[PDB]
Amino acid sequence: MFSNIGIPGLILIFVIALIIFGPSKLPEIGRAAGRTLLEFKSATKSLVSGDE
Repeated sequence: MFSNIGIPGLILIFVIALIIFGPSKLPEIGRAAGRTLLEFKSATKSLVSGDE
């Protein structure tokens, strides 16, 4: 039924999101967040290090 579709069915749904969002919008967010997240781990390293 709707469970036997698996991923093949996901693409159809995903497209519904693309029309409203766009395939050039999801990658843009990841990249943008990518920079924000990148600095996150660096800040964390200082919390765990708690030393030189």
